[PDB]
Amino acid sequence: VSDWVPTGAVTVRAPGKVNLYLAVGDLRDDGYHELTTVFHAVSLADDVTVRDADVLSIDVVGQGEGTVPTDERNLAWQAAELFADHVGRAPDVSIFINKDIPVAGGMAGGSADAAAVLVAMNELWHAGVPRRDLHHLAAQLGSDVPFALHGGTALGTGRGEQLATVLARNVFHWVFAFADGGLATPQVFKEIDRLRENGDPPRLAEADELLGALAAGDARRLAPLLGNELQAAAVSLNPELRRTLRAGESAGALAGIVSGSGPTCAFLCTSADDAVQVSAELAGAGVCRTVRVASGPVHGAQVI
Ligand SMILES: Nc1ncnc2c1ncn2[C@@H]1O[C@H](COP(=O)(O)OP(=O)(O)OP(=O)(O)O)[C@@H](O)[C@H]1O
Ligand SMILES: Nc1ccn([C@@H]2O[C@H](COP(=O)(O)O)[C@@H](O)[C@H]2O)c(=O)n1
Ligand SMILES: [Cl-]
Repeated sequence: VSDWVPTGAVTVRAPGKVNLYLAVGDLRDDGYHELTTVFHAVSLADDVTVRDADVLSIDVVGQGEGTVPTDERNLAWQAAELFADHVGRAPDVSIFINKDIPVAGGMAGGSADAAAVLVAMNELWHAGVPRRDLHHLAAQLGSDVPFALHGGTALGTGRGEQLATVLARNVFHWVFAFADGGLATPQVFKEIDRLRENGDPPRLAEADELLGALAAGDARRLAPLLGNELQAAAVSLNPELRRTLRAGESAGALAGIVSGSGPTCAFLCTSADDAVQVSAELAGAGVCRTVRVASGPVHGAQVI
């Protein structure tokens, strides 16, 4: 009820994600890695207000306010052009991004932004583009965009774009530790390739047991099953992340893991109150930039 919702605008919330499970396979023909991941959408979201305008524009507040490009480099720019081309219209809209999702943090914030734009423009124009086509467009924009449309909890395969919804039969309570800087996703995938050239480090087991924990609604069962094969790459590049993980664990978290390609650390807690406690101890531990509490699963990109 603090969202920017001027008359004639359409405002869409799209959530950040954490990978509860991320197995990384072979580098494909197309230059991407085959993935098996369980995506999970959390209450740390971006809020995107789109309006008809005389030209395409982007403005950003919140996370990355100084920082995030507002020209063609922005994934929301690309999304606006793509959606407009799909519907046979010029991308004549102003896009305002109120960001809580960290920049370059492994929570797919730009992908949330791009997904929101698709949904917002469809509604703003009453363009009638069905969910399956919005999904195809999202897939063109990037691997994490379709999940940002989809929300909830989901098994991503292929590059991450092919989604099968899974049951997460509870509210799960999270603490996120935002890092001092960011990591470039391509560098983290390159780094896992490099770590596998050097040795044969351990791979995750099948997702079966983790999926069963999720379907049971059981955070304590789930915690030790969480895992992310990019975590070794992210900690290779940012060694300090081990201190962050150790601190959140020692603060009371059931489990900590790097989210995605990092450097955000995610901490699964047993209750809301437990996360209150863990987040406080962690902010005073001197190990990360800033801390958040969040819950999941939440809905995918949705008109507010
Ligand atoms: N709307 C946006 N929000 C944040 N970063 C953006 C956006 N558009 C383009 N970027 C650029 O993309 C990179 C960061 O993207 P993002 O913040 O989505 O990383 P991420 O959240 O780690 O992505 P993923 O976890 O899906 O790989 C930076 O190079 C940044 O300049
Ligand atoms: N499945 C995936 C997803 C992303 N990536 C790496 O991350 C980069 C960004 O991918 P997206 O644009 O799909 O987010 C790719 O160019 C690639 O280097 C990958 O190598 N395998
Ligand atoms: Cl979908």
